[PDB]
Formats: sequence, structure tokens, C-alpha cells
Amino acid sequence: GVQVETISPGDGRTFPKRGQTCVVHYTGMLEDGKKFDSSRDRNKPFKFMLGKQEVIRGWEEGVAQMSVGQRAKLTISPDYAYGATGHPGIIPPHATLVFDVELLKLE
Amino acid sequence: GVQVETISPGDGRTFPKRGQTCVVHYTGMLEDGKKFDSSRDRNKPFKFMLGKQEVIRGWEEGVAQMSVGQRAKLTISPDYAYGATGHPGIIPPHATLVFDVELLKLE
Ligand SMILES: CC[C@@H]1/C=C(\C)[C@@H](O)[C@H](C)C[C@H](OC)[C@H]2O[C@@](O)(C(=O)C(=O)N3CCCC[C@H]3C(=O)O[C@H](/C(C)=C/[C@@H]3CC[C@@H](O)[C@H](OC)C3)[C@H](C)[C@@H](O)CC1=O)[C@H](C)C[C@@H]2OC
Ligand SMILES: CC[C@@H]1/C=C(\C)[C@@H](O)[C@H](C)C[C@H](OC)[C@H]2O[C@@](O)(C(=O)C(=O)N3CCCC[C@H]3C(=O)O[C@H](/C(C)=C/[C@@H]3CC[C@@H](O)[C@H](OC)C3)[C@H](C)[C@@H](O)CC1=O)[C@H](C)C[C@@H]2OC
Repeated sequence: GVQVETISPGDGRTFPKRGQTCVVHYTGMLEDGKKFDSSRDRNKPFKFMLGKQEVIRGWEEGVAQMSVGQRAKLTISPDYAYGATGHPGIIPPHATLVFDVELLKLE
Repeated sequence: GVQVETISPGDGRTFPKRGQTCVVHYTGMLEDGKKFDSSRDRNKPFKFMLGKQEVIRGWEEGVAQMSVGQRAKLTISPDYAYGATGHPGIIPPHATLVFDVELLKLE
């Protein structure tokens, strides 16, 4: 599944609802901290909606537990990410992923 | 993992080696037989190589057990396919997939 560990607290009152646009900043890493991608590097947040298979399941379940302004680490098991296949030439088979995510706003 | 059930036998001697081009015909279905895709419908075989993350793991492990001319049903568990996410708007979360595959030739 997914484990959420909070780095900085959110407002504790505004949680994402299916159908809302989530705006975030993320950094993706392997369990040893090796970085594979970051929206921060591109200077552009990533936007997605819950409930439309727009993101891997670990995000669908992890982001729903965050409130606006929260910064958290999401640890995602392989089945909730790229499973036994991985992602071609970036993520190996059976990898648990770690994402540092910040929920900037809901729109 | 993956289960291979043979419909028509292969030559029993030519098995795919990593680095070879596999040429196949396939039909993808859910466990109840509902078809989601088929190369047969397009009149064009599908070509891929083992060992390059070009296909879901259930195929990487299942096709390697087939010999040229064999026709088999591959039953693939979710982690060896699209896991808890599925494939956007085609395959639901946690689905076991069934592929009817025919190994036409190796090149
Ligand atoms: C068509 C292009 C479209 C690309 C964009 C919108 C780009 O803007 C995004 C910034 C994507 C990033 O591009 C730089 C890049 O992000 C990674 O680096 C990454 O950090 C990651 O894991 N992320 C991205 C941040 C959210 C979680 C996760 C994801 O859910 O990503 C999604 C993902 C790949 C889902 C698979 C879909 C097929 C399912 O079957 C499978 O189910 C197992 C899951 C991704 C958002 C797709 O929905 C949409 C796209 O692919 C991926 C390793 C590879 C990916 O590039 C492709
Ligand atoms: C860039 C376009 C490129 C498209 C082609 C070469 C097309 O010619 C192929 C005929 C693909 C088919 O297009 C009509 C179509 O096939 C499905 O319908 C399907 O039956 C399927 O499941 N197949 C296809 C036959 C081999 C097994 C499996 C697969 O391995 O497919 C691979 C797959 C999606 C892997 C994911 C990669 C990201 C990983 O992270 C993730 O790991 C979980 C696994 C597919 C071959 C990709 O490598 C390459 C592409 O996507 C998919 C449901 C969706 C897919 O369209 C995308």
C-alpha cells in the first residue's frame, strides 16, 4: 500500500476530493534516496485529478490523506507503483518508491 | 506470476533468447473473456525483444517458456501486469489478465 510520513503540516481541514485538481511539487527516489525525477527541477508543478487513473494507485491513496500546504514522504509498495515490470530504463522490477510531495493548492 | 497453458504445441526446440526479436499475434482479455485488444484485429503482428523492459513482466517470463509456432494462454497476476493501478480507462485496478499468444517466428 502506501505509508504517509509528514515533514511539514497542512491546514488540517482541506483534503482533496475526487474531481478537484491537485497542484503539487514532487521528487521521486528509490529507497536509497537516488533521485529519478523532480517537478522542482523543471520549475513547474504537476497537476492531476483523483479518480481518473491519472496517477499510480499509491498516489491516489496517499495524496487523499494530505491537506493543503502539507509536505510529506509517500513510501509506495511495488504493486501500488510499477510492480514486477518497473518503468523502462528508469525504475527496476519490484521497486518500492519514495516521493517527497507538497500539496500546493486545490483547484 | 504467470501460468502458461498450451493450445497448440510449438517445435519444442527453438525458445526465445534475450536479444532476439519475437514476432507474435495476441488477444488480451479480462478473466471473464472480455476482449480489450488484439493484434489479429489490426492484421499486424506485434514485435518485441526480451530483456529491455519492452513488455509487462508476465510476458517476459511467459513467452520465454514458449517455442516457435506454439499457441498458448498466458494468465498473469496483477503485479506482473498493471497492479493496483490498472491501465487508464481499459484495465481496472487489481486485474488478472489473460492473453492468447502465438509465437510466429524469432528474428
Ligand atoms: C503520456 C505522458 C504523461 C506524462 C505527464 C502528464 C508528465 O507531465 C508527468 C509529470 C509524468 C512524468 O514525466 C516527466 C514522469 O513521472 C515519473 O518520472 C514519476 O516520477 C512518476 O512515477 N509519477 C509522476 C508523478 C505522479 C506519480 C507517477 C505517475 O503516476 O506517473 C503516471 C504514470 C507514468 C502512470 C502509468 C500509466 C500507465 C499505467 O498502466 C501505469 O500503471 C502501473 C501507471 C503519469 C503522470 C501518467 O499518468 C501520464 C503520462 O505518462 C514516471 C516514472 C514517468 C513519467 O513520464 C511518463
Ligand atoms: C509508447 C507506445 C508503445 C505502444 C506499442 C509498441 C503498441 O504497438 C503495442 C501493440 C501496445 C498496444 O497498443 C495498441 C497496447 O497493448 C495493450 O492494449 C495490451 O494488450 C498489453 O497489455 N500489452 C501489449 C502486448 C504486450 C504485453 C502488454 C505490454 O507490455 O504492453 C506495453 C505496456 C503498455 C507496458 C507498460 C510500460 C510502462 C511500464 O511502467 C508498465 O509497467 C506496469 C508497463 C507496451 C508494448 C509498451 O511497452 C510500449 C507502448 O506503450 C496495453 C494495455 C496498452 C498498449 O498501448 C499502450
